[PDB]
Amino acid sequence: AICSALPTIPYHKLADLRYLSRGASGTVSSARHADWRVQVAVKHLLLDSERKDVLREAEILHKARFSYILPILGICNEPEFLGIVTEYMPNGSLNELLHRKTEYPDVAWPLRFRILHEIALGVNYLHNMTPPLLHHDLKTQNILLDNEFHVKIADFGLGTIIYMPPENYESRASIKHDIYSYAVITWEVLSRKQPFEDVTNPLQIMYSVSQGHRPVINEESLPYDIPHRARMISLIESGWAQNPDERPSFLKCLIELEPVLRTFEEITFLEAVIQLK
Amino acid sequence: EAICSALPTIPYHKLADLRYLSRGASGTVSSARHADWRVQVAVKHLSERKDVLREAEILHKARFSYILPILGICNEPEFLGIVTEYMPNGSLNELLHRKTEYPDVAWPLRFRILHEIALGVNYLHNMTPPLLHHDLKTQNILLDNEFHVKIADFGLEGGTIIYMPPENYEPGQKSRASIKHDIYSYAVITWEVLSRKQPFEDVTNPLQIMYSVSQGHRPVINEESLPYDIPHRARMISLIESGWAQNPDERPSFLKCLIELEPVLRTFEEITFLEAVIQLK
Ligand SMILES: CC(C)(C)S(=O)(=O)c1ccc2nccc(Nc3[nH]nc4ccc(F)cc34)c2c1
Ligand SMILES: CC(C)(C)S(=O)(=O)c1ccc2nccc(Nc3[nH]nc4ccc(F)cc34)c2c1
Repeated sequence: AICSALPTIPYHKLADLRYLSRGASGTVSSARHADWRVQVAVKHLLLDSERKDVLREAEILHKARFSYILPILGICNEPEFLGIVTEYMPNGSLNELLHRKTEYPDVAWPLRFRILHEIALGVNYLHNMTPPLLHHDLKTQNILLDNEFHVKIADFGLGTIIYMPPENYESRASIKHDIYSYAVITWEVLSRKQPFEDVTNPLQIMYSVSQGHRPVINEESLPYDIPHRARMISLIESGWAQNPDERPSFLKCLIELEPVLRTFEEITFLEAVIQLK
Repeated sequence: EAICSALPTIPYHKLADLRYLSRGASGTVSSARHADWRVQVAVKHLSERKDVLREAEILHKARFSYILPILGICNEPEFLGIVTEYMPNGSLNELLHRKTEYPDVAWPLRFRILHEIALGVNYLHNMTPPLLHHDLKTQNILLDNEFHVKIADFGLEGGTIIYMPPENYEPGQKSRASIKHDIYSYAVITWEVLSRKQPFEDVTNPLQIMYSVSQGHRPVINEESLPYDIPHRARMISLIESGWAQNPDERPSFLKCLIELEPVLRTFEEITFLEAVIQLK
């Protein structure tokens, strides 16, 4: 019986508003809060219904507060400006980390596994809310990284189709969507390759997928020296199975990952991160 | 007008591996793991019922980057308790005073910690209505996996007196509403952080301390406790001295302290923070 209101932030309290990116849900800018003295992120798109969406997103971030979910700091709601304010993630997205190879030549295994564990922890948290909250748009672009490269998931429960399960083409009630996305992401994290790299059309991907084809698993995509290779391959293969019923819950997924994570000393995570600086 | 988040209720039986950590004024604290969420957690437990409920409500309302995150509440016939994220690195107190376990504590880490305590307390003060700590000490500044600060036990056997401003020695409606209590505590903490020494180490009589403190005395700001090599020494000593001023109206706000601290922090390269943590492992 304990409630908490989301702070309202006066637009005039946000200084140095610089453009970061624009996307389907709005434009994201970095700023600083004049009173709290911290860097923040601001998201802004006004139609009669376009308002109910921004407010629903903010309500979602506020209810889904957890260690691996992007923390919301407050709603900026005035007659002039309408925006969401959250912590600022200084390390970008998992997509950048995996694919900017000149900037990041080495991403050590312990850090890759910690990221995979945290993405699962975050999604598992969502699924355990009452009522259950489904992500449905999980991708490397919205898995964000904080100052120590810990995961904060964003843009859930509200572009690219490589993370979308086949049954989702021709559904909104499916609890086996997220795990599908997760299998692809896992493949992507362990290989640092773009899923279906030889495809010149999104439709060609969607076609292959509907026919049961998946990102390639072989020695070139996943070298034999990858720690716990066999176990990860099983997890990936069951996660993206054509038949949703054969896909594991996140509970099962976490239970499989726990013994893998225990094999890594806490200092190896710190060393992996400092290597990136 | 506003959007509302309900604090989750956590069944006690959902907590596995419950182990004892410590017994504090407000209750027993234990570590555990949540069976469904698969994360480690801390659990605080003991009609002295609406006291637990109030602490929970406060933690829930004061959610912020430098405040201990609450995950849910345990409210059952048998058991009452609060559940929060587990802090793997203890308290600031153990960091400063366990010199064997922690031979070095690099300046950049010390300054980030000071900067974070300030951001935390400042945030409380800026809520509406302003929320005041009044028992800020090194024992309840908690440290996360990468030594970032999370402040606990605000707005709520007796403890230490060294962080208490003289005027509060005999409490009333005047001092319980004082918006200059926390800054005094912060000043002492700032001194304790920069020196790794117990304030009033010489005096081993807590009551004697209270007299000395009432007379104007503060911890020893000499060369012996605060070496000349301390980064931005002059600027820090100035911050401390004005923070623990015998007169409440001569004490600065936290927003004021932050604005001075900002330039100091910018002088340390990011890499040094990570280097400080690896050295502590
Ligand atoms: C993604 C990128 C790395 C290309 S970015 O440079 O655009 C970037 C960087 C840093 C961020 N830090 C925090 C939050 C970001 N975005 C958001 N996703 N969902 C949001 C909902 C509300 C909100 F206020 C911000 C939201 C960030 C975006
Ligand atoms: C202090 C120590 C380092 C000697 S400890 O070993 O007791 C310790 C270790 C780790 C912790 N992690 C988190 C929170 C702790 N304590 C708490 N303060 N306020 C709380 C309110 C609710 C709650 F659930 C826990 C709370 C911790 C305490």
